[PDB]
Amino acid sequence: GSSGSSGLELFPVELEKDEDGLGISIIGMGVGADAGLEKLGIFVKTVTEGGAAQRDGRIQVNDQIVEVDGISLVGVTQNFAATVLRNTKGNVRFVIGREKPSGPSSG
Repeated sequence: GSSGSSGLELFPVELEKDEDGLGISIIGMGVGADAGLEKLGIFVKTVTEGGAAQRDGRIQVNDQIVEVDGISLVGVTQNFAATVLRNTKGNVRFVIGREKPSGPSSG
């Protein structure tokens, strides 16, 4: 049983580009950095007040775009992610990763 524990809520989120594309910000972070085995994590720095991602409500700030329109934004430098978000078109499928629960909770 080698090391490994990946339990994140990966769900596809459709977004329709607007006069100003999506209208969301991303941040370049280093997830699980193991010297050189680090996996850059593209997170949502913020969401434009009244943007495509905002209006939607689905995508939130601090979110993690694991994938986009199928493109993987894992272990990739912001640049890459930036490029993707720049490649995106009208409709874009953002697969955010939310922390799943673990145990029975009341209300």
